[PDB]
Formats: sequence, C-alpha cells, structure tokens
Amino acid sequence: PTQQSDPPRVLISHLFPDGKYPAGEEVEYVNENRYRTTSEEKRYLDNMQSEFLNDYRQAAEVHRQVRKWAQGFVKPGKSLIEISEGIEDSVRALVGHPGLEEGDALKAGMGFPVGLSINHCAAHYNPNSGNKIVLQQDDVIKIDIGVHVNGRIVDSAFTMAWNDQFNPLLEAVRAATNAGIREAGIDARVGEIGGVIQEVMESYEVEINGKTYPVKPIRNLNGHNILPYSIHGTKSVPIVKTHDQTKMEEGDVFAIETFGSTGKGYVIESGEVSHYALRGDAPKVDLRLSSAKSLLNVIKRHFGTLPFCRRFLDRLGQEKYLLGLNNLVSNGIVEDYPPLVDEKGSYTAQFEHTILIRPTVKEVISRGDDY
Ligand SMILES: [Mn+2]
Ligand SMILES: [Mn+2]
Repeated sequence: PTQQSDPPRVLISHLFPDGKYPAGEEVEYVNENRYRTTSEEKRYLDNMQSEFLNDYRQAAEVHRQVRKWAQGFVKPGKSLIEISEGIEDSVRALVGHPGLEEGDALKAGMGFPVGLSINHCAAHYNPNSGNKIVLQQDDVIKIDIGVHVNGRIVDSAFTMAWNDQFNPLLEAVRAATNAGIREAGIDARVGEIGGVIQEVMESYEVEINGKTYPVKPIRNLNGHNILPYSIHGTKSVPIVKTHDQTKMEEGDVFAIETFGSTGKGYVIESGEVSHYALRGDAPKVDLRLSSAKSLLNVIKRHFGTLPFCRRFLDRLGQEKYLLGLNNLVSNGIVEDYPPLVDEKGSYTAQFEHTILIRPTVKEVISRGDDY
C-alpha cells in the first residue's frame, strides 16, 4: 500500500502521516532507577522534550530504512563510491533536504561521512572522488552511517562479510556491543561498562586460514556521548576495563560502539584522508590564503560543526580547496580524521547503536530487526 522504494526515495514523512516516528527499543532502568518508568515527575519531564525525541526518532527511522537497502545491495563487486553515494542520496531523499543550498544540509541529512572501512581498517575510510575500489569476496566491511534531523544525530554501524570464516568475529563484536548497551543506564560508570564489553568480546575466537585468533577489543577506540550538531562530547565509553568513573546521566545521548580485531587490538592513523570537521573551539587565526578563507565560509554555511568529507565539498562545486583545507587543519580550525588501521593482515569488525538516557527509560533508538 505505502512502502519505501529501492533505493529509498519516499519522503519519510509520507510513511508516518501523523508526523510521529517510532520509538526504538525502550528498556527500564534497573534497581534504584527503576522508579523512573512510572514516576509522574520523570514522565512529565520526558514529555517536555517530545520534539527532541521525535526528531531523534525520525533520524533513526531514516537510518534503518537506508541501512536496510544497503544490507540488500552491498555485495562483492560493488564499488565503494556507488555504495557511499547510494547511502547519501537515500538519506537526503528521505529527510527531504538535498543539501545544496546553504543551510539545507544543516536542517537534516548526513550526520557525518559514510564510513566504509575494510579488513584491517576499522574506521574513518570514505572514498574520495575518482576512487575505483570494489568490494571483494573476502572483505569485511564496516558501514558507519550517521543521520541527523535538526542536529539530533543518530550514529549506528554494522559489519558485513561474505566468507563464513569471518562470522565468529562479527558475532563477537555484535555480542559485545549488545552487552555494553545492556549495562548502560543512569549512574552506570563508563569504565565498568568497558570491562563488561571486554569480557564478552574476549570470550570469542575465530579461525582464519588454519590459525585460531582471539578476538581483541580495539583498546584505543571508544564510544562517546553525542551533543547537538556535534558527534563527540566530553564523555567516553571505553571497550576495555578502565578506571574512568564518569557516570551516565539523565539527558545524555551515547554512541555505544565496539570494535574487535584479530590483530593487535590497537589502531594507528594511516591512509588517504577523507573525513574532517570544523572545531567549535577553533582559535583566532590570521588566514592569508584566500582559498582557506573562502573554504572556511563554505564549511560554516553548509556543515557547521557536523563532520564532512571531500566528496561533500566536491558536490558543492569546490575544485581548488585542498591547499586551503590543509591550511585550516594546520591552523587548528578544522580537525582531520585519517583512516584507522590495525596491523596488516588483520580483520576488524564494528557494531554501534545510539542510546538516549531519558528521564524515564533507556531508548536504544537505532535498534532494528537487523541488529
Ligand atoms: Mn559511528
Ligand atoms: Mn560513534
């Protein structure tokens, strides 16, 4: 009767005609916070933020519908460019914002670049223009998609593979992410969550080419809280046990992500850079390159503090910007985020959800029937 298309092009509001988007997985807080579910005070407080919640849920439903398409489309033989462009075009169509006029991408659309990270690369790879890389049968790809509505950013990610030998690695990381999500809640201490994530993940091992490898958490990667128009707040959620005693609090939003690896369990920056973000705390700089000054205005007027990638500049007709972009990075105005890799020959996997720590309940807003 009324369904999404292939690829997704139907405005999400057409599929939810009352303008209300579905809640994600709602979980009661445990023990001394269980009173929150039925507390009239906390229910009224939660209801004050109905528009915030509904925007978050719109972004999460777009995320689900686009990743459903991706899960059916992405296979060996597809190019990274066509996958990324397919995801991006679907997100923008569903939210109704082409993101070409100044300010339009800041209303709704991509929350950050599409991560398409293969094998020993765990994160922060996105093809730049002219990229010709095609997925192979023995690849393990992490697809990290961000959707925002009015600056409410849903960050959720999953891994795909086509050779069954990798399945235990994917299962390990999915299980570890789900254990971290289960531990999350008001007053939970992030370093203790990390220990639970680690215990679950390290209970897995995977045989690759005749040798058995323990699955190791990537110890220098972590989840984080999410702020308006800003993917990273000040709080971290480690994926190993640490003595970070920071607590989750009412009103927080967290990206609970875990990464597992058959290699060292540690990543370094390596490879072509595609991902960038304007720092809200950028210092004052006497910019002399005309092209750094013009590029900064393009960035502020189109992306604000949302992360962007090179192709997001290319599609705005920017052609001579790499000098200026590197200058804004060197001057501390824009941060760069190079691809992150474990050792050559290793395989890494990622699963991630966004959770809302509401006054009443925990909402795993990006949960779907897929993961
Ligand atoms: Mn992510
Ligand atoms: Mn994240």
